[PDB]
Amino acid sequence: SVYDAAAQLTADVKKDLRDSWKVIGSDKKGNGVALMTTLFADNQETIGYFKRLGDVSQGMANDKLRGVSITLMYALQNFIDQLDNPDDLVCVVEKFAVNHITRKISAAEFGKMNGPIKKVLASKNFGDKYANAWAKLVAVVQAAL
Amino acid sequence: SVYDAAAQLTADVKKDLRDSWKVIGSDKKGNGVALMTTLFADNQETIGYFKRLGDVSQGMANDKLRGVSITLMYALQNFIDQLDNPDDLVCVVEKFAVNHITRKISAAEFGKMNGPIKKVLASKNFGDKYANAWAKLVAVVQAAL
Ligand code: HEM
Ligand code: HEM
Repeated sequence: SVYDAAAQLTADVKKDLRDSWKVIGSDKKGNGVALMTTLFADNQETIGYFKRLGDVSQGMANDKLRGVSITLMYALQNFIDQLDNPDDLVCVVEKFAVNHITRKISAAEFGKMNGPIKKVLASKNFGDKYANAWAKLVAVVQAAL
Repeated sequence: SVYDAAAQLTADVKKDLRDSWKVIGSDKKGNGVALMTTLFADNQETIGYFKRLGDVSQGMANDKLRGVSITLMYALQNFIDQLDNPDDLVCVVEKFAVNHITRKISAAEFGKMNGPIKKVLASKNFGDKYANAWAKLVAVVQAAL
Protein backbone atom coordinates (compact mmCIF):
# COMPACT_ATOMS: atom_id res chain seq x y z
CA SER A 1 0.00 0.00 0.00
CA VAL A 2 1.05 3.62 -0.47
CA TYR A 3 1.22 4.02 3.31
CA ASP A 4 3.62 1.08 3.68
CA ALA A 5 5.72 2.33 0.76
CA ALA A 6 6.15 5.77 2.33
CA ALA A 7 7.45 4.17 5.53
CA GLN A 8 10.28 2.76 3.42
CA LEU A 9 11.72 6.27 3.18
CA THR A 10 14.26 5.84 5.96
CA ALA A 11 16.53 8.56 7.36
CA ASP A 12 19.46 7.89 5.03
CA VAL A 13 17.23 7.47 1.99
CA LYS A 14 15.68 10.88 2.66
CA LYS A 15 19.12 12.42 3.10
CA ASP A 16 20.43 11.00 -0.20
CA LEU A 17 17.32 12.26 -1.99
CA ARG A 18 17.86 15.78 -0.64
CA ASP A 19 21.60 15.76 -1.35
CA SER A 20 21.12 14.75 -4.98
CA TRP A 21 18.09 16.97 -5.57
CA LYS A 22 20.12 19.97 -4.44
CA VAL A 23 22.18 19.43 -7.59
CA ILE A 24 19.60 17.94 -9.96
CA GLY A 25 16.87 20.40 -9.00
CA SER A 26 19.24 23.29 -9.75
CA ASP A 27 18.49 23.12 -13.47
CA LYS A 28 14.85 22.11 -13.77
CA LYS A 29 14.57 22.95 -17.48
CA GLY A 30 17.80 21.24 -18.55
CA ASN A 31 17.55 18.13 -16.37
CA GLY A 32 13.81 17.92 -16.90
CA VAL A 33 14.18 17.83 -20.68
CA ALA A 34 17.08 15.38 -20.33
CA LEU A 35 14.81 13.12 -18.27
CA MET A 36 12.03 13.07 -20.88
CA THR A 37 14.25 12.72 -23.95
CA THR A 38 16.05 9.80 -22.30
CA LEU A 39 12.71 8.15 -21.49
CA PHE A 40 11.62 8.39 -25.13
CA ALA A 41 15.00 7.18 -26.40
CA ASP A 42 15.29 4.20 -24.06
CA ASN A 43 11.58 3.34 -24.08
CA GLN A 44 10.15 4.41 -27.42
CA GLU A 45 6.96 2.51 -26.58
CA THR A 46 5.97 5.29 -24.15
CA ILE A 47 5.83 7.94 -26.87
CA GLY A 48 2.26 6.94 -27.68
CA TYR A 49 1.05 8.37 -24.36
CA PHE A 50 2.47 11.77 -25.34
CA LYS A 51 0.77 12.27 -28.72
CA ARG A 52 -0.36 15.74 -27.64
CA LEU A 53 3.27 16.93 -27.49
CA GLY A 54 3.91 16.43 -31.20
CA ASP A 55 7.40 15.65 -32.48
CA VAL A 56 9.20 14.70 -29.28
CA SER A 57 12.59 14.33 -31.03
CA GLN A 58 12.88 18.13 -31.28
CA GLY A 59 13.67 18.16 -27.59
CA MET A 60 14.16 21.61 -26.07
CA ALA A 61 12.82 23.30 -29.21
CA ASN A 62 9.44 21.62 -28.70
CA ASP A 63 7.44 24.08 -26.59
CA LYS A 64 4.93 21.52 -25.31
CA LEU A 65 7.69 19.07 -24.37
CA ARG A 66 9.56 21.84 -22.56
CA GLY A 67 6.36 22.78 -20.73
CA VAL A 68 5.79 19.22 -19.50
CA SER A 69 9.48 18.70 -18.65
CA ILE A 70 9.71 21.81 -16.47
CA THR A 71 6.41 21.00 -14.74
CA LEU A 72 7.57 17.45 -14.08
CA MET A 73 10.51 18.78 -12.03
CA TYR A 74 8.15 20.78 -9.77
CA ALA A 75 6.36 17.54 -8.93
CA LEU A 76 9.71 16.12 -7.79
CA GLN A 77 10.36 19.36 -5.89
CA ASN A 78 6.98 18.92 -4.21
CA PHE A 79 7.77 15.33 -3.15
CA ILE A 80 11.17 16.28 -1.73
CA ASP A 81 9.57 19.14 0.22
CA GLN A 82 7.08 16.74 1.84
CA LEU A 83 9.70 14.25 3.07
CA ASP A 84 9.45 15.54 6.67
CA ASN A 85 5.73 14.76 6.92
CA PRO A 86 4.59 11.33 5.61
CA ASP A 87 0.92 12.31 5.79
CA ASP A 88 1.61 15.24 3.48
CA LEU A 89 3.85 13.22 1.20
CA VAL A 90 1.09 10.63 0.81
CA CYS A 91 -1.76 13.04 0.03
CA VAL A 92 0.40 14.76 -2.59
CA VAL A 93 1.47 11.43 -4.11
CA GLU A 94 -2.16 10.26 -4.30
CA LYS A 95 -3.18 13.52 -6.02
CA PHE A 96 -0.36 13.09 -8.48
CA ALA A 97 -1.37 9.47 -9.12
CA VAL A 98 -4.95 10.42 -10.02
CA ASN A 99 -3.95 12.15 -13.25
CA HIS A 100 -1.71 9.30 -14.32
CA ILE A 101 -4.44 6.77 -13.56
CA THR A 102 -6.81 8.72 -15.79
CA ARG A 103 -4.24 8.29 -18.56
CA LYS A 104 -4.10 4.57 -17.80
CA ILE A 105 -0.44 4.65 -16.77
CA SER A 106 0.39 1.47 -14.85
CA ALA A 107 2.87 1.11 -11.99
CA ALA A 108 5.12 -0.86 -14.36
CA GLU A 109 4.87 1.89 -16.98
CA PHE A 110 5.56 4.59 -14.39
CA GLY A 111 8.60 2.66 -13.18
CA LYS A 112 10.32 3.19 -16.52
CA MET A 113 11.34 6.66 -15.39
CA ASN A 114 13.87 4.93 -13.12
CA GLY A 115 16.22 4.39 -16.07
CA PRO A 116 16.25 8.09 -17.07
CA ILE A 117 16.69 9.16 -13.42
CA LYS A 118 19.63 6.81 -12.94
CA LYS A 119 21.34 8.15 -16.08
CA VAL A 120 20.80 11.84 -15.32
CA LEU A 121 22.01 11.20 -11.78
CA ALA A 122 25.15 9.42 -13.03
CA SER A 123 25.87 12.31 -15.40
CA LYS A 124 26.21 14.47 -12.28
CA ASN A 125 28.44 12.04 -10.37
CA PHE A 126 25.66 10.42 -8.34
CA GLY A 127 25.92 6.63 -8.42
CA ASP A 128 23.82 3.55 -7.64
CA LYS A 129 23.35 4.55 -4.00
CA TYR A 130 21.38 7.58 -5.19
CA ALA A 131 19.58 5.82 -8.04
CA ASN A 132 18.29 3.30 -5.49
CA ALA A 133 17.19 6.13 -3.21
CA TRP A 134 15.16 7.69 -6.03
CA ALA A 135 13.74 4.29 -6.96
CA LYS A 136 12.30 4.10 -3.41
CA LEU A 137 10.51 7.43 -3.90
CA VAL A 138 9.19 6.33 -7.29
CA ALA A 139 7.93 3.14 -5.61
CA VAL A 140 5.76 5.30 -3.35
CA VAL A 141 3.96 6.61 -6.44
CA GLN A 142 3.84 3.15 -8.00
CA ALA A 143 2.00 1.91 -4.90
CA ALA A 144 -0.76 4.44 -5.61
CA LEU A 145 -1.20 3.46 -9.26
CA SER B 1 -2.39 36.03 -26.92
CA VAL B 2 -0.65 34.41 -23.94
CA TYR B 3 2.56 36.15 -24.99
CA ASP B 4 0.61 39.41 -25.17
CA ALA B 5 -0.78 38.94 -21.66
CA ALA B 6 2.71 38.11 -20.40
CA ALA B 7 3.72 41.56 -21.69
CA GLN B 8 1.81 43.20 -18.83
CA LEU B 9 4.31 41.52 -16.53
CA THR B 10 6.56 44.58 -16.26
CA ALA B 11 9.74 44.85 -14.20
CA ASP B 12 7.82 46.39 -11.30
CA VAL B 13 5.05 43.79 -11.38
CA LYS B 14 7.54 40.90 -11.38
CA LYS B 15 9.38 42.53 -8.47
CA ASP B 16 6.20 42.67 -6.38
CA LEU B 17 5.30 39.09 -7.34
CA ARG B 18 8.70 37.86 -6.19
CA ASP B 19 8.71 39.82 -2.94
CA SER B 20 5.23 38.75 -1.93
CA TRP B 21 5.90 35.15 -2.98
CA LYS B 22 8.96 35.03 -0.73
CA VAL B 23 6.53 35.19 2.19
CA ILE B 24 3.37 33.56 0.82
CA GLY B 25 5.31 30.69 -0.72
CA SER B 26 7.11 29.97 2.56
CA ASP B 27 4.13 28.03 3.94
CA LYS B 28 2.64 26.20 0.98
CA LYS B 29 0.35 23.92 2.99
CA GLY B 30 -0.97 26.72 5.18
CA ASN B 31 -1.48 29.33 2.48
CA GLY B 32 -2.53 26.81 -0.14
CA VAL B 33 -5.38 25.60 2.08
CA ALA B 34 -6.21 29.20 2.97
CA LEU B 35 -6.65 29.98 -0.73
CA MET B 36 -8.87 26.97 -1.41
CA THR B 37 -11.07 27.30 1.66
CA THR B 38 -11.50 31.03 1.00
CA LEU B 39 -12.47 30.35 -2.62
CA PHE B 40 -15.14 27.90 -1.41
CA ALA B 41 -16.35 30.31 1.27
CA ASP B 42 -16.65 33.33 -1.03
CA ASN B 43 -17.89 31.43 -4.11
CA GLN B 44 -19.75 28.35 -2.91
CA GLU B 45 -20.61 27.45 -6.50
CA THR B 46 -16.98 26.59 -7.31
CA ILE B 47 -17.31 23.52 -5.07
CA GLY B 48 -19.19 21.84 -7.91
CA TYR B 49 -15.85 21.34 -9.67
CA PHE B 50 -14.34 19.55 -6.67
CA LYS B 51 -16.72 16.67 -5.96
CA ARG B 52 -13.73 14.29 -5.99
CA LEU B 53 -12.34 15.99 -2.87
CA GLY B 54 -15.29 14.91 -0.75
CA ASP B 55 -16.12 16.86 2.40
CA VAL B 56 -14.31 20.14 1.75
CA SER B 57 -15.75 21.57 5.00
CA GLN B 58 -13.02 19.65 6.84
CA GLY B 59 -10.43 21.99 5.36
CA MET B 60 -6.80 21.22 6.23
CA ALA B 61 -7.93 17.93 7.80
CA ASN B 62 -9.21 16.68 4.44
CA ASP B 63 -6.30 14.70 2.95
CA LYS B 64 -7.49 15.12 -0.66
CA LEU B 65 -8.11 18.84 -0.25
CA ARG B 66 -4.72 19.27 1.42
CA GLY B 67 -3.14 17.36 -1.47
CA VAL B 68 -4.64 19.65 -4.09
CA SER B 69 -3.82 22.78 -2.05
CA ILE B 70 -0.11 22.03 -1.60
CA THR B 71 0.19 21.05 -5.27
CA LEU B 72 -1.56 24.26 -6.34
CA MET B 73 1.20 26.25 -4.65
CA TYR B 74 3.85 24.51 -6.75
CA ALA B 75 2.15 25.68 -9.94
CA LEU B 76 2.55 29.23 -8.65
CA GLN B 77 6.16 28.46 -7.67
CA ASN B 78 6.70 27.27 -11.25
CA PHE B 79 5.26 30.50 -12.68
CA ILE B 80 7.27 32.73 -10.35
CA ASP B 81 10.49 30.94 -11.28
CA GLN B 82 9.79 31.43 -15.00
CA LEU B 83 9.11 35.18 -14.85
CA ASP B 84 12.44 36.22 -16.42
CA ASN B 85 11.93 34.09 -19.54
CA PRO B 86 8.62 34.73 -21.38
CA ASP B 87 9.16 31.69 -23.62
CA ASP B 88 9.35 29.36 -20.64
CA LEU B 89 6.56 31.10 -18.73
CA VAL B 90 4.29 30.71 -21.74
CA CYS B 91 4.92 27.00 -22.32
CA VAL B 92 4.36 26.26 -18.63
CA VAL B 93 1.17 28.37 -18.51
CA GLU B 94 -0.19 26.62 -21.61
CA LYS B 95 0.60 23.20 -20.14
CA PHE B 96 -1.13 24.24 -16.93
CA ALA B 97 -4.17 25.47 -18.89
CA VAL B 98 -4.65 22.09 -20.57
CA ASN B 99 -6.08 20.32 -17.51
CA HIS B 100 -8.31 23.21 -16.54
CA ILE B 101 -9.71 23.46 -20.08
CA THR B 102 -10.50 19.74 -19.94
CA ARG B 103 -12.49 20.51 -16.79
CA LYS B 104 -14.43 23.23 -18.61
CA ILE B 105 -13.10 25.95 -16.33
CA SER B 106 -13.60 29.25 -18.17
CA ALA B 107 -11.39 32.32 -17.81
CA ALA B 108 -14.13 34.07 -15.82
CA GLU B 109 -14.46 31.13 -13.44
CA PHE B 110 -10.66 31.00 -13.02
CA GLY B 111 -10.67 34.68 -12.15
CA LYS B 112 -12.65 33.97 -8.96
CA MET B 113 -9.31 33.07 -7.38
CA ASN B 114 -8.41 36.80 -7.37
CA GLY B 115 -10.48 37.41 -4.24
CA PRO B 116 -8.86 34.60 -2.18
CA ILE B 117 -5.42 35.72 -3.37
CA LYS B 118 -6.10 39.31 -2.33
CA LYS B 119 -7.31 38.14 1.09
CA VAL B 120 -4.34 35.82 1.69
CA LEU B 121 -1.90 38.58 0.72
CA ALA B 122 -3.72 41.00 3.03
CA SER B 123 -3.27 38.53 5.91
CA LYS B 124 0.50 38.88 5.51
CA ASN B 125 0.12 42.66 5.14
CA PHE B 126 0.58 42.92 1.38
CA GLY B 127 -1.80 45.60 0.15
CA ASP B 128 -3.58 46.42 -3.10
CA LYS B 129 -0.30 47.03 -4.93
CA TYR B 130 0.57 43.36 -4.53
CA ALA B 131 -2.97 42.14 -5.20
CA ASN B 132 -2.90 44.04 -8.51
CA ALA B 133 0.41 42.40 -9.42
CA TRP B 134 -1.07 38.95 -8.79
CA ALA B 135 -4.22 39.73 -10.77
CA LYS B 136 -1.93 40.35 -13.76
CA LEU B 137 -0.26 36.95 -13.31
CA VAL B 138 -3.70 35.34 -13.19
CA ALA B 139 -4.58 37.28 -16.35
CA VAL B 140 -1.77 35.48 -18.19
CA VAL B 141 -3.36 32.12 -17.36
CA GLN B 142 -6.81 33.49 -18.21
CA ALA B 143 -5.48 34.33 -21.67
CA ALA B 144 -4.87 30.60 -22.22
CA LEU B 145 -8.33 29.44 -21.15
C1 HEM C 1 9.40 10.59 -12.16
C2 HEM C 1 8.16 10.20 -12.78
C3 HEM C 1 7.16 11.07 -13.25
C4 HEM C 1 6.78 12.29 -12.76
C5 HEM C 1 7.25 12.96 -11.47
C6 HEM C 1 5.72 12.79 -13.63
C7 HEM C 1 5.14 14.06 -13.52
C8 HEM C 1 4.11 14.53 -14.31
C9 HEM C 1 3.49 15.83 -14.15
C10 HEM C 1 3.66 16.78 -12.97
C11 HEM C 1 2.66 16.01 -15.20
C12 HEM C 1 1.89 17.30 -15.48
C13 HEM C 1 0.55 17.45 -14.77
C14 HEM C 1 -0.54 16.58 -15.36
O1 HEM C 1 -0.95 16.83 -16.52
O2 HEM C 1 -0.98 15.63 -14.67
C15 HEM C 1 2.74 14.79 -15.99
C16 HEM C 1 2.03 14.57 -17.17
C17 HEM C 1 1.99 13.36 -17.85
N1 HEM C 1 2.67 12.22 -17.47
FE1 HEM C 1 3.87 11.96 -15.90
N2 HEM C 1 5.36 11.85 -14.58
C18 HEM C 1 6.28 10.82 -14.40
C19 HEM C 1 6.40 9.73 -15.25
C20 HEM C 1 5.56 9.45 -16.32
C21 HEM C 1 5.67 8.27 -17.15
C22 HEM C 1 6.81 7.25 -17.07
C23 HEM C 1 4.62 8.29 -18.03
C24 HEM C 1 4.32 7.40 -19.07
C25 HEM C 1 5.06 6.24 -19.49
C26 HEM C 1 3.87 9.50 -17.72
C27 HEM C 1 2.81 9.98 -18.48
C28 HEM C 1 2.31 11.26 -18.41
C29 HEM C 1 1.42 11.81 -19.41
C30 HEM C 1 0.90 11.12 -20.68
C31 HEM C 1 1.22 13.11 -19.07
C32 HEM C 1 0.40 14.12 -19.88
C33 HEM C 1 1.30 15.02 -20.72
C34 HEM C 1 0.52 16.07 -21.48
O3 HEM C 1 -0.24 15.70 -22.41
O4 HEM C 1 0.67 17.26 -21.16
N3 HEM C 1 4.45 10.22 -16.68
N4 HEM C 1 3.59 13.85 -15.39
C1 HEM D 1 -4.24 30.59 -8.86
C2 HEM D 1 -5.22 29.67 -9.38
C3 HEM D 1 -5.10 28.29 -9.57
C4 HEM D 1 -3.98 27.51 -9.54
C5 HEM D 1 -2.50 27.96 -9.54
C6 HEM D 1 -4.44 26.14 -9.70
C7 HEM D 1 -3.60 25.05 -9.66
C8 HEM D 1 -3.97 23.74 -9.89
C9 HEM D 1 -3.05 22.63 -9.83
C10 HEM D 1 -1.53 22.71 -9.67
C11 HEM D 1 -3.80 21.50 -9.96
C12 HEM D 1 -3.25 20.07 -9.96
C13 HEM D 1 -2.88 19.58 -11.36
C14 HEM D 1 -4.10 19.27 -12.21
O1 HEM D 1 -4.81 18.29 -11.90
O2 HEM D 1 -4.36 20.02 -13.17
C15 HEM D 1 -5.19 21.94 -10.11
C16 HEM D 1 -6.29 21.09 -10.14
C17 HEM D 1 -7.61 21.52 -10.24
N1 HEM D 1 -8.00 22.84 -10.38
FE1 HEM D 1 -6.86 24.48 -10.41
N2 HEM D 1 -5.80 26.08 -9.93
C18 HEM D 1 -6.22 27.39 -9.82
C19 HEM D 1 -7.56 27.80 -9.86
C20 HEM D 1 -8.63 26.96 -10.09
C21 HEM D 1 -10.03 27.40 -10.09
C22 HEM D 1 -10.48 28.85 -9.81
C23 HEM D 1 -10.80 26.28 -10.30
C24 HEM D 1 -12.19 26.12 -10.27
C25 HEM D 1 -13.19 27.16 -10.34
C26 HEM D 1 -9.84 25.19 -10.45
C27 HEM D 1 -10.22 23.86 -10.57
C28 HEM D 1 -9.38 22.77 -10.53
C29 HEM D 1 -9.87 21.42 -10.47
C30 HEM D 1 -11.32 20.93 -10.44
C31 HEM D 1 -8.78 20.65 -10.29
C32 HEM D 1 -8.83 19.17 -10.03
C33 HEM D 1 -8.78 18.87 -8.53
C34 HEM D 1 -8.81 17.38 -8.26
O3 HEM D 1 -9.90 16.78 -8.31
O4 HEM D 1 -7.73 16.81 -8.00
N3 HEM D 1 -8.52 25.61 -10.32
N4 HEM D 1 -5.27 23.32 -10.12
